[PDB]
Amino acid sequence: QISVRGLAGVENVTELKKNFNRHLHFTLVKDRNVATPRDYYFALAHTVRDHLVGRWIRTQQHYYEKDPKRIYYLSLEFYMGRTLQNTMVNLALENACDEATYQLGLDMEELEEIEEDAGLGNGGLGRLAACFLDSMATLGLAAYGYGIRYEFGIFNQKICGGWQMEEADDWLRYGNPWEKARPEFTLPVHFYGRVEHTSQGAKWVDTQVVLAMPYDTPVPGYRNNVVNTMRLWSAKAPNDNVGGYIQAVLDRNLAENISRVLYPNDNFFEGKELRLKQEYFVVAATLQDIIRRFKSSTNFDAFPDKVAIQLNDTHPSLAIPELMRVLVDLERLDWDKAWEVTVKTCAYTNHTVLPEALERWPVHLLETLLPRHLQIIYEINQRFLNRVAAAFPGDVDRLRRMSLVEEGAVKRINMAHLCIAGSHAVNGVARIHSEILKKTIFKDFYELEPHKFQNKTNGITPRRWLVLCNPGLAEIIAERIGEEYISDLDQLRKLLSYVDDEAFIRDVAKVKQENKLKFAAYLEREYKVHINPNSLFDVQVKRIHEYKRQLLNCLHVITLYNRIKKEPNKFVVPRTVMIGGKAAPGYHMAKMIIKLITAIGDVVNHDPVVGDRLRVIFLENYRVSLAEKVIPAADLSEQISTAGTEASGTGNMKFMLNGALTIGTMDGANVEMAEEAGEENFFIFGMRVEDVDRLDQRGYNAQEYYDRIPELRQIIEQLSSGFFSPKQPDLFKDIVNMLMHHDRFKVFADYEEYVKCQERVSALYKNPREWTRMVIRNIATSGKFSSDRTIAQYAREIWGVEPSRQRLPA
Amino acid sequence: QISVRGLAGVENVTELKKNFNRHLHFTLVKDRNVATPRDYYFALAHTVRDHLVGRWIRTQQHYYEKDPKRIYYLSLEFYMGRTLQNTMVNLALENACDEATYQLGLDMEELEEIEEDAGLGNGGLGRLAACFLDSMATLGLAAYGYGIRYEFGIFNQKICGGWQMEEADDWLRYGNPWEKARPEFTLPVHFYGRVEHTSQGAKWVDTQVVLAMPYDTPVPGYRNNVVNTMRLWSAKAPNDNVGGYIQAVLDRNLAENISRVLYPNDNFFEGKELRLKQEYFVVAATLQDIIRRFKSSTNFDAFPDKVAIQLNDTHPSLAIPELMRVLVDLERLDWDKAWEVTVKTCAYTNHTVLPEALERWPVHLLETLLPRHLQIIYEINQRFLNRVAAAFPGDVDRLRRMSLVEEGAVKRINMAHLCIAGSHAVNGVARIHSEILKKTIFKDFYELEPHKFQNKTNGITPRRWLVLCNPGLAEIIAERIGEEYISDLDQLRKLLSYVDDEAFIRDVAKVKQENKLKFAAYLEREYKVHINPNSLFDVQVKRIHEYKRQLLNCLHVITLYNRIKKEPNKFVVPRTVMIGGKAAPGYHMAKMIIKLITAIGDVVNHDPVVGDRLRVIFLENYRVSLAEKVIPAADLSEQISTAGTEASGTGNMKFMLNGALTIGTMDGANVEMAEEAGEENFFIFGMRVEDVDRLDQRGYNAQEYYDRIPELRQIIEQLSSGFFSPKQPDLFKDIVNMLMHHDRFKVFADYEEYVKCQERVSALYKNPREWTRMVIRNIATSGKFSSDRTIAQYAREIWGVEPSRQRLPA
Ligand SMILES: O=C(NC(=O)c1ccc(C(F)(F)F)cc1)N[C@@H]1O[C@H](CO)[C@@H](O)[C@H](O)[C@H]1O
Ligand SMILES: O=C(NC(=O)c1ccc(C(F)(F)F)cc1)N[C@@H]1O[C@H](CO)[C@@H](O)[C@H](O)[C@H]1O
Ligand SMILES: *Cc1c(COP(=O)(O)O)cnc(C)c1O
Ligand SMILES: *Cc1c(COP(=O)(O)O)cnc(C)c1O
Repeated sequence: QISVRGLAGVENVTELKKNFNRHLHFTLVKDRNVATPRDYYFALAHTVRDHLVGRWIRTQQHYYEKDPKRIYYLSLEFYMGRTLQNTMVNLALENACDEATYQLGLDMEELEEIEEDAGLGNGGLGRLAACFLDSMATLGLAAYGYGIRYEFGIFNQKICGGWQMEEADDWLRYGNPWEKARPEFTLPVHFYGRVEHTSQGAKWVDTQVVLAMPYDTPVPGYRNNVVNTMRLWSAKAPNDNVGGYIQAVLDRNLAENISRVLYPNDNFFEGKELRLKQEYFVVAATLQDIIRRFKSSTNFDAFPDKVAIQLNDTHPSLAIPELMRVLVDLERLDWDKAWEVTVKTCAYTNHTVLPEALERWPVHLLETLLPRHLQIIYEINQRFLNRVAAAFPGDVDRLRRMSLVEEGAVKRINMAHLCIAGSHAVNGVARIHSEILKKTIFKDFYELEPHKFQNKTNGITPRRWLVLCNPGLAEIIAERIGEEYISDLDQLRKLLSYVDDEAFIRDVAKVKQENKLKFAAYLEREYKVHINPNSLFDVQVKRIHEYKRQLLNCLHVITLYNRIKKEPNKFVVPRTVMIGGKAAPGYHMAKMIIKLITAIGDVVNHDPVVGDRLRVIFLENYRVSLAEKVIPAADLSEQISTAGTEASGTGNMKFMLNGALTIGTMDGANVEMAEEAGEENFFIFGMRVEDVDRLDQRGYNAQEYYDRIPELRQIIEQLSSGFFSPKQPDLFKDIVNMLMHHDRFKVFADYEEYVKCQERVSALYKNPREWTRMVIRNIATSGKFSSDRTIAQYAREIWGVEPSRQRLPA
Repeated sequence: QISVRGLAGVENVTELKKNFNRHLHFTLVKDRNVATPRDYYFALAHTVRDHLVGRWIRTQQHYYEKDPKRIYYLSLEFYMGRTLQNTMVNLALENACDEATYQLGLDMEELEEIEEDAGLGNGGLGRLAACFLDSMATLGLAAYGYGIRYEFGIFNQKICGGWQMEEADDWLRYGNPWEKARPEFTLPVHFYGRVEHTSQGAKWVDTQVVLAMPYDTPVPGYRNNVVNTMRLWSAKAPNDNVGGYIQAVLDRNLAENISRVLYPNDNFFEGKELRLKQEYFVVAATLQDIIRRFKSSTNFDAFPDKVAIQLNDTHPSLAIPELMRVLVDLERLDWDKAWEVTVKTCAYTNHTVLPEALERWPVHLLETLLPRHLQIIYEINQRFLNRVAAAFPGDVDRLRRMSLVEEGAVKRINMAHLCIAGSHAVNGVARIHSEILKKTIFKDFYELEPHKFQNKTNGITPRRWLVLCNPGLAEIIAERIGEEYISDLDQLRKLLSYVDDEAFIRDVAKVKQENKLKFAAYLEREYKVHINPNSLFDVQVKRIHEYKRQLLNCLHVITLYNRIKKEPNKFVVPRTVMIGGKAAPGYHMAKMIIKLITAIGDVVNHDPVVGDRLRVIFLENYRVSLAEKVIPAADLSEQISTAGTEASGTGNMKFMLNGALTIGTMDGANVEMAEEAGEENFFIFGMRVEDVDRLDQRGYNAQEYYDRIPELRQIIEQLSSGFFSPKQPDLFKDIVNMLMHHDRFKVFADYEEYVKCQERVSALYKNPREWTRMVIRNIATSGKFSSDRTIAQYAREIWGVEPSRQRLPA
């Protein structure tokens, strides 16, 4: 049908059909008479998987022969989504599979909807790991993703009576055709025990053993025949009265609970023992793999020349003392040499400045679980503080501020301080964020070691986030400038010479309309909700947090409703306001915000005077596969976090690539997005970082805003009095109290400018031609935000390896 | 190489090799450079599995079209062993696969040793189910085996310091290529709750739900293109604060524990709740399948014409009140009609008369777990006792004896009484056993309903237990009489005309020698123990129980040793005494017996005066795959249970088919074996059932035997004084105490006749030609003990269906 989806050659189509029928028969053990759509999905999945295998085997044998420097990306989260379409796109098989399935009387799009998301992440940090894997394979790097194979990923979100309900994400129920179990490569991981000192040094003894069993998933590069590996570890118990015998077998569950479930708290660090076991589990098994592969190339001097370890946040920070443990205790290297190797091997990426989200492990947990690692950490700390003392003599408060050990009621280890000390590079994820790190929370460390601190602005993969989810747009771009932009997104700048092209303007607006019609039909078929496709699609999708200010969006929505009720016969630009995202199970305020959104919808969606001029919809179960649908349909992207709080954002970049305009604060990557497109082509409002700081010095008083803004007062009175909850009048008292007395994120302070800026958005939407010309200006300058650019920067500036677009032989 | 293993045609060999290489590449994702023997096993397994699929699909569609009466064999145990060689044998593929693997430079026998046993049973009852599945497929019956997919089967037995140690049988670790998960056919099972009475009848409400997920395994008939199904259920939890959320996900283990592990107690019934859940779980899911399949053929009058349910012991006895529950509560049939259907549908097989092994469930367990089923049982009991009262008016003690409810400290339900009441047929498993049922424990029931009581003498499959494990013997038989005996074992009688054939005599003895050499080499390679292959192989293999009298064997062994020590320079027939078997984890006395056997070995095997004239070996980890090795190597089969205690035995039949002579009591199937071969061709000794009864009336006094038999006194003194345990002199005090004061099985009473009979064995072994002629007389008359005969009897006399040797098209 469309050119970017590849060739549908006579021979390839014939061969795909027969392999499909073979898998249906031999693999699934079904006949065409009883086969269901799920059976057909699996036969297709297995057929496509076959095409990966040859390339997967030859890629890995190529690395064994050439022995390049290996990149190990360690993360507790890989938010992968679906694999089938991504694999087809990267193998240039999409049109051929489309034709093959059509000739067998099937709709491939229907089959695609059957695949479960691999929801092994919470949000931006987890999705970043996934985009990074895609770009690393596309750039020909010898890269491995290492993590945990959770049996249960992020919970499925149901909305009952306006409230979030959580249910288990049993994503492995029907099996995973993409993974290959490697039980032969199982490795032991040690817990608890005690430290024994001998003539020869320290020994970690009397431990409990848990086995780590690897599962390998292929990661295909974009049309370069490169297939890398994501290796995820699964926890297994070792094999060593009737009631007693039975109970001993049932108690094996205790060991295997390690890999059972992803922790869904992305707002607040919790010092839970099971989470600590998960973190050590991934780290210990991974490092054994790394060392084995290194030894099969004695001389650890060359270790940093052959190995790079990237820590995705502090979650795998135990890699630092674990590498020291192995090098000192097992390989018998002297402390100083082991330390030199460790520092040159590891690099650390920070994703937030919010103190409640930073890992600080109680010393007593580490003492019990990992007694040797605690000894190593104390020793790291002493040697590090000796360096600080020598550089800043007499500065006693610097010593207590920079310590890896935090004093107080409970002693804690600061994992961020450990990461900076043990890494040769530390990066933030957007320019403004990396600057904030140097000026505020890591200032002392930057003064000691300025060379360590870098920026690496985040990116997204244009394969999943354009070609896959928005083929219509990918195709009209390809018509003008060809197909090379898919792996070189900077080429999109060539679209600027089409900003006054009447044909192109019409086509861009046509693609958006088609996307909006398709998504409008999705909402009716799967959720039974009616929307006007001619309205402006106003979309905020992301995890529910106070800092992301879904509440500010809520206040605007209520303002629009109140204005309509006041002047019903006045014209307003029609809007569909869509808000979606999951709240962490323990986050009471985030759960209240979801209830508020649905409550507003209940009032607004059923007011006859409003009509089809305003609709408020909460998008249920937001996840990667839902993002692929809603983002191409969006007109307006809401990126409205308090300045200084969102490290980067990546959702912002997805919307920019797909033809939405952005309303946002000067926060995270928004700053660089506005810089690339031009401030005149963005809807920027609100306090800058400097304004927030000024307000903090003075003291933020929300009452001031309530007193001086009549429209804001009305909303607060409506919330308090029970306008949005007639049967439970005080339902939203917690929200009002927080806004009025304890708002860390200054919602009221940005309200006026936000509302005014929203009026400017509506004004431009009234002029379709100029809206679309601004859109073209955005798409055309979104090239910087490809993860290929991001990964090339990591490779050159951190890992010390050169990227390559050279094809491997088929 | 040999004819019974099929053709190795040019085209078939070529096709097997390429499919092997395809699976290695696409299925296992390996290259020839890193592949291990395990990889090669899996590629072969997958290649052979492909040949089953077409036949499996066409067999099951054939049943849907023709709609024959369906046989459902319900068992908590299926002791399957290995599947690869069995499948090759039944598909006539063994020589072709042998050639194909040889040409790829591999040894197929080495690959076969890699497969794990499916050890989903304890012993004879579990192995009977497996043999039965094989015969049902071979006889073309529309049969289904239904059970539980245990994650952990019977424990692996290790011997440490002479003591049994148990370790988890993690048989699924590397995956099971034979099974196909059917997550789409998952069914709900209900537990706990309460009973509500409505105008419309009873309702079972407020239940906890556990999901039953089926796994299907193919069961191929012998060269008839029939492939039946064994369906095993796996337990799954349904999908519906951070600490709380995490804990709720981890608590899913509670539901899934149902299918975690096989209960290894085969000696003593234990009323454990988890075992009860297992029993209901298999029954409830199976009956839903049965009914669905029946409805997809409204009129339950025809139910017994289309369905037979066979209960393997009382373990699935809950099928009776569950069928009533469904028919009365859900389908709204009147009680009397539902009862008529149930009785005509179900049949019950008993496997023991020992009262401690009979299931008697505490009423309070059933009340909590299955409140509706208890109501139904009480109602069954009342109506049944009304019938007894009418038939035997005024006989009040008969009423209390026949009741399904047993009175006492704790009220219990007698599951055997439930089974007899709700079944149209009840059978024992050997003629003497079925007679004992009618005369003793079920006498009252036989007086009420004589027509219900039958015999069905057990059998073994000649495929696994001759062709597979003893190809050498199968081939020399085939040379004389052809290949038809494999599915018509009665044809072995034709071998009687070769009893004076000098060529045949030499060949039979040659096959045995080769088997003994092969097994002697197995013991050195895998266990590092030295044996003389010229010695008489004296073998007792079976689960360790007091009734099976491994202790009597022990007393003989010690007698031989003492006699040698007394007259060292006298000639004795050299013997290797092999004893093997697992003890139930809580069975202290059985564990002591294992320790005794190893302790005797420690003394006997290291006595210089003994030399190679006597060796005592405990065979570790006895299981189906070990039976396939040791049985073909045996000269003497020990079947020495106290008369009236072993219901049938099946190991006895395996030894007879494979060229061992039998020393045994007139117990179980031994009686019929002796009848078939002629008593002159068996070594029969000891008390008959009548003699045991006489002794019980008088009172068994072990001291009498101790006083009057000097050789027995010496052994008891040796045991007591610490001859076999110098560092722990009183180690065996429990054994001595039991033998002297509390021996239920009268070990001393059979000692003299046993020892004398053993001398007669040794005398005949001195004459190789006459030994072999007696062996030929045994093999030639073992035809009755084929499970094809057994299953044809069930089919004709219980299930009401005709067997068929007609081939299905390929
Ligand atoms: O997603 C994020 N964190 C988590 O999910 C998370 C997980 C665990 C915790 C814990 F420690 F357990 F409490 C805290 C936060 N972070 C996001 O990373 C993105 C990629 O750089 C970036 O664009 C976003 O600005 C950033 O907020
Ligand atoms: O193997 C047997 N039982 C068990 O394994 C068993 C299982 C559970 C229990 C329980 F209830 F849990 F305690 C008791 C016994 N039985 C055997 O069946 C054979 C086949 O008919 C027969 O040849 C043997 O004579 C017979 O002993
Ligand atoms: C991109 C993405 C995110 C991250 O969005 P932000 O707006 O940067 O928080 C979270 N969840 C999913 C499913 C995503 O695709
Ligand atoms: C045949 C068999 C049994 C049954 O043997 P009996 O002597 O009848 O108790 C037990 N275990 C295995 C592995 C068998 O093959």
